[PDB]
Amino acid sequence: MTEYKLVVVGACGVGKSALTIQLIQNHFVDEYDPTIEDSYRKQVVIDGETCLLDILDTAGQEEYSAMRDQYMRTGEGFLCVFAINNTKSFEDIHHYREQIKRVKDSEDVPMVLVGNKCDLPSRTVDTKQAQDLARSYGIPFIETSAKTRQGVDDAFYTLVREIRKHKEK
Ligand SMILES: Nc1nc2c(ncn2[C@@H]2O[C@H](COP(=O)(O)OP(=O)(O)O)[C@@H](O)[C@H]2O)c(=O)[nH]1
Ligand SMILES: [Mg+2]
Repeated sequence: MTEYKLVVVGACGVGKSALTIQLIQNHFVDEYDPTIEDSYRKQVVIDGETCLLDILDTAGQEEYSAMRDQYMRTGEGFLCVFAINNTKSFEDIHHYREQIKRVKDSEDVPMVLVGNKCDLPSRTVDTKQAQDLARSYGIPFIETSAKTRQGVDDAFYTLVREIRKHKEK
């Protein structure tokens, strides 16, 4: 019955939908419309706690900006995703970090930084660069592949653990 409201954000094409569908349905989707924004739910056990994950797979601009503000305010934790072969997507993390803090009007928002597509040979963002950014934010960094499932549970479960740490204070 404890529910965690998770929000997946990041530039178009980084694997937000693929990561979410891998977590929920345990398969890799080759093709999922980049413009579809939807929420998914699943019951999981995390550190012995049976809980419900309610995950919003975001798709960018909204019909009205109030819709963006609404999901950022109600969201409890944010998975900030870039792709390791797309430097622009890594640079865009700065924008998402700032915008979420701005809407929530808080310095302390549970977040995890995710470098997806680590199964690919092409890499433009080395691990050190991403670790340096995560260190500056004081948040965890996890490399994932939605295709092989590497790191997928860890990314989402770590985010839940970050929410728990925020709530106990
Ligand atoms: N090789 C590989 N491809 C991926 C991975 N994650 C996503 N993709 C592919 O990257 C493209 C964009 O993924 P998508 O989930 O639609 O990204 P979104 O726009 O962030 O929702 C799709 O063609 C996916 O098949 C991954 O971890 N490895
Ligand atoms: Mg998508």
